[PDB]
Amino acid sequence: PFLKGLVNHRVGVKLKFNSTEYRGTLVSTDNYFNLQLNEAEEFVAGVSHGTLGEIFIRSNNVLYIRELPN
Amino acid sequence: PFLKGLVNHRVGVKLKFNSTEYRGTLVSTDNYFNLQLNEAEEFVAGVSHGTLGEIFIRSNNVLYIRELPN
Amino acid sequence: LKGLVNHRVGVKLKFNSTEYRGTLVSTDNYFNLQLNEAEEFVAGVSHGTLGEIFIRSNNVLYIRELPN
Amino acid sequence: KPFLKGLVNHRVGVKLKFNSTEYRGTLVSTDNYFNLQLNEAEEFVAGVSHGTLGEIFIRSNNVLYIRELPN
Amino acid sequence: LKGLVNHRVGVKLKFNSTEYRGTLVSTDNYFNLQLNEAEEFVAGVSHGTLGEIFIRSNNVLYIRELPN
Amino acid sequence: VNPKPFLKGLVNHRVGVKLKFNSTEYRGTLVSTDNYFNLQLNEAEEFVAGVSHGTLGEIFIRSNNVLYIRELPN
Amino acid sequence: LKGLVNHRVGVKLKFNSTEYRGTLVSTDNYFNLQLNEAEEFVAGVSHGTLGEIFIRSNNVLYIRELPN
Repeated sequence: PFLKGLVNHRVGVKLKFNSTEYRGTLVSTDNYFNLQLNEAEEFVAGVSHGTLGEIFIRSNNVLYIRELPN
Repeated sequence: PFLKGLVNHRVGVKLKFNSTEYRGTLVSTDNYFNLQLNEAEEFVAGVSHGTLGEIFIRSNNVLYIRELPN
Repeated sequence: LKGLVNHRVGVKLKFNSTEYRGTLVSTDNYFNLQLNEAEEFVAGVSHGTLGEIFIRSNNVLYIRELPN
Repeated sequence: KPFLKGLVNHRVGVKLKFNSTEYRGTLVSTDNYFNLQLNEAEEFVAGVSHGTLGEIFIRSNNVLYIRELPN
Repeated sequence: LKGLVNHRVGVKLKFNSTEYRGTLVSTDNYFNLQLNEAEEFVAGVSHGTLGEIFIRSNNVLYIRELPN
Repeated sequence: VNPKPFLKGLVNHRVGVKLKFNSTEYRGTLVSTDNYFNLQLNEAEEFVAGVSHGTLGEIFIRSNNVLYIRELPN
Repeated sequence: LKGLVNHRVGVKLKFNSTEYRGTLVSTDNYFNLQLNEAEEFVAGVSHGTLGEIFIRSNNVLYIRELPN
């Protein structure tokens, strides 16, 4: 259970392009890396550009995912 | 599935190359992320650029999908 | 997607404000599609009539139903 | 199950994503993959002939679309 | 590849001379890997420490083992 | 019993493998292949603008980068 | 591809005109390869020695055996 380990945890989704990162609670996923983020907050350069709701992010745009410091 | 949850909801599909977002009622979908929108309205930088009928969007172009709130 | 066959549609190419309009003869899950009486549209101006075309998904952004 | 099959032995135009290049020829064979064989191939750039290539085998990816060339 | 599990490796992305270093926790044929105590390196300068990161193959150029 | 190599005929023939980017062509003998368009070229000569840029031995090419393959001469 | 295992090969990337030279330890049917004693060559010049590297298929242009 590689990716499932992060469910119900607060993570940072970083994209390949720009320095953009979505931070939120990782609702659901799938091997495909397609993921579901709740209470997602958009971060640019480490600055908040708002809160998006529940977003479904597609794998292809993802560089990597991290667990947000408790 | 993953996106079956949003069916019949008003959602925003955000593309990966421009500040464009298509808004509408997600009629149907599939794992491949390929979605059909109803009452689609194109949004550029947050500005309506008019209305397309029923559109079918190809996953590949999709950055993420959120649920529209009002 | 089959809900549009023999309907007048527009196939929007991702890369440049180019959209092919015609009737959607046939398709398949793959988003590869066959268009009839294709008309290529640049920034919404016609650039002539292509015959029947068989287009490749990958180049497609979206497909919409052309009116009335 | 074959897709385009209906153009085999037809005079068609294979247009590429980048460069207004068009490879015109007859189609030997094609498979669901859109990878296709072309006979008596003539490269076209902007509507101009830039020569003739033998028989070519094209890779789907670089293909925007295919059309039937007017009899 | 599983030869590197519990190994200090370095992940080099395709774009931009950015390498992620840390211990290779787990992986799979898909090249999608987990990295523990990752440290972002840019042009071979530490840009910080990411906690545990899960990387997507497609961004990866190559992986190497960090020297003893 | 259902699928086979659609490029079978060119094996051991003098071909030209053209890439998507540049105007680089790799000419050689088509050693082997596979539906995947992944091919083994023997006596591979790098061509740029129809100009030789030396010779590469046996090369193993990847389909992705390949625009099209053609048959070189009699 | 297996015909190169334990051979000295040079791997060519699509983007920089820079090649990875080394012993081809392993490879699977995905074009991903493990290279031992990798040396990185830029426009024909050596820019250093990487240890063991596992290279991802997508980045590769082509593979050749070496006149050593």
